Amino acid sequence: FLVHSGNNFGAILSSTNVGSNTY
Amino acid sequence: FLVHSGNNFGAILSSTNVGSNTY
Amino acid sequence: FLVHSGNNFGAILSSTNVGSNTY
Amino acid sequence: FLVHSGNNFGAILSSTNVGSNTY
Amino acid sequence: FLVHSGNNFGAILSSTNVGSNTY
Amino acid sequence: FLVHSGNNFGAILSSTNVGSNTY
Amino acid sequence: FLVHSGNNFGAILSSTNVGSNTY
Amino acid sequence: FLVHSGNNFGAILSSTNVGSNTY
Amino acid sequence: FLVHSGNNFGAILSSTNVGSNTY
Amino acid sequence: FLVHSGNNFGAILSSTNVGSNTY
Amino acid sequence: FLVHSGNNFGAILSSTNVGSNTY
Amino acid sequence: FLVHSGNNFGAILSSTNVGSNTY
Amino acid sequence: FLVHSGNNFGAILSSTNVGSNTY
Amino acid sequence: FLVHSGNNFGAILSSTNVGSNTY
Amino acid sequence: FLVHSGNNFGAILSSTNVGSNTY
Amino acid sequence: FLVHSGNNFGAILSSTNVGSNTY
Amino acid sequence: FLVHSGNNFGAILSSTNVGSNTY
Amino acid sequence: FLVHSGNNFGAILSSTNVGSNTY
Repeated sequence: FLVHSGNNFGAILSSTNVGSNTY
Repeated sequence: FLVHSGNNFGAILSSTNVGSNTY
Repeated sequence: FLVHSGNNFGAILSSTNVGSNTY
Repeated sequence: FLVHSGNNFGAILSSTNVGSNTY
Repeated sequence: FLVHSGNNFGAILSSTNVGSNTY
Repeated sequence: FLVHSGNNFGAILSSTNVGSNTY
Repeated sequence: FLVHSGNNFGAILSSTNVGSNTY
Repeated sequence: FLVHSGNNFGAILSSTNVGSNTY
Repeated sequence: FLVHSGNNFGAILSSTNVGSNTY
Repeated sequence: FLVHSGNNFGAILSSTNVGSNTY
Repeated sequence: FLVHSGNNFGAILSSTNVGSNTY
Repeated sequence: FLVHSGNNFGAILSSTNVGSNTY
Repeated sequence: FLVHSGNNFGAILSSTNVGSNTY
Repeated sequence: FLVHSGNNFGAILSSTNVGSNTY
Repeated sequence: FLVHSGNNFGAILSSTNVGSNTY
Repeated sequence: FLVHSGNNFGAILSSTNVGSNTY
Repeated sequence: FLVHSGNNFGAILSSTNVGSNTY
Repeated sequence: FLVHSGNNFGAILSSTNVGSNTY
């Protein structure tokens, strides 16, 4: 698994998920 | 598992999760 | 498991979790 | 398990958790 | 288990936990 | 278990815990 | 400006205003 | 500016205003 | 500016204003 | 500026204002 | 500036103002 | 500036102002 | 002999065996 | 012989065996 | 012989055996 | 012989055996 | 013979055997 | 013979056997 984020100026986000029964 | 974040100026976040029965 | 965060200027965060029955 | 945080200027945090029955 | 934090200027924190029945 | 903190200038903290029945 | 990201709402009943509102 | 990230609300009943509001 | 990150609210009843509010 | 990070609220009843408020 | 990090509130009833407030 | 870190409040009833307040 | 009379079940999720069983 | 009369169950989650059982 | 009369159960989570059982 | 009459259970979590049991 | 009449249980967590039991 | 009448239990946590038991 990998996530990464280069230089920005403003709002950013990552709600990435995995798995079952998240409900 | 890996996460990482380069230079920024402003709001950023990562709610990445994994696993079951999160409900 | 790994997390890491390079130079920034402002708000950042990581609510990354794993496991079951989080409810 | 590992966590780490390079030079910053401002607010940062990590609420990373693992385990079950967090409720 | 490991945690670590390099030079900063301002607010930082780590509420990382593990274990069950946290309630 | 390990925790550690390099040179800083300002507020930092670690509420890292482990174990059950924390309630 | 606002964000409403990443929510998981497992169950809701008889409720008002559970989401991002402004102005 | 605000964020509403990462919430898990397992159950809610008979409630008002459970999310990000402004101005 | 504010953040509402990482919350887990297991159960809530008959309540007002459980989330990030401003101005 | 404020943060509301990492909370776990297991159960709440008949309550007002359980989250980050400002101005 | 303030932080509201890491709280675990197991149970709450009939209460006011349990979280980070300012100005 | 203030912090509200690491609290565990097992049970609370009929209460006011249990968290970080300022100005 | 048994009876299962008069029930009102407002909401149910992810459940087993909510009704009259025997032998 | 048994009875299961008059119940009102407002909300239920992730549960086993909420009703009249015998032998 | 038993009775299970008149119950009001406002909310229930993650529970076993909340009702009339015998033999 | 037993009775389970008149109960009001406002909220319950993570519990076993909250009702009338016999033999 | 027994009775379980008139109870009001406002909140309960993580509990066993809160009701009328026999033989 | 026994009675369990009139109880008001405002809050209970992590408990065993709070009600009328016999034989």
